[PDB]
Amino acid sequence: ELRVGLEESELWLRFKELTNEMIVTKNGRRMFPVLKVNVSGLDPNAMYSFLLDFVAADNHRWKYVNGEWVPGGKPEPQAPSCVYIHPDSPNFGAHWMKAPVSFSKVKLTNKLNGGGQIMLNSLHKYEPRIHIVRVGDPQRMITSHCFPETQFIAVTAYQNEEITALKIKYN
Ligand SMILES: Nc1cccc(OCc2ccccc2)c1
Repeated sequence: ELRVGLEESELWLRFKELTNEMIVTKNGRRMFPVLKVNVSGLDPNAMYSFLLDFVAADNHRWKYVNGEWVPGGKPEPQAPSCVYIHPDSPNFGAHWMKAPVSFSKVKLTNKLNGGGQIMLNSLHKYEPRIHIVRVGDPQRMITSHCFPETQFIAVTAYQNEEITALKIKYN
């Protein structure tokens, strides 16, 4: 069976218990923690690309009020479709399965300023999603995988000082 497992799930859960936050900037900011997954059950002989996108979690935005995240208003129109292609793509099943797949270079932004960045709306919640795309396939068969442990709110600045401290502790 195809199995995609989240790496460092206990680390993600430490951030999720606080409500995770990722900084967005004009020029784009890398994530901490980094999304990394282990993969088994691909065809080692076949070629695949790995894609990452971010799914909006809510029909509303969020606000940090008195140390609590609470619903913060109606949402902005959805961010444009942004897909990140894992730079090892395309590659053999054997390549993807031999070591965890790390999305360490993806950049989150709040301005369409190019550079293969992901545009996100500030104070909106997102959930990372990985797609495995088989190459040379007439059926164009693509598997998707959500990681609920990795949900976060996009912010221009950290709201929760416990998140600021965690980011420094573990990074
Ligand atoms: N791509 C793939 C390869 C081998 C087994 C496989 O499991 C069948 C399946 C699992 C989960 C959702 C839908 C279908 C999927």
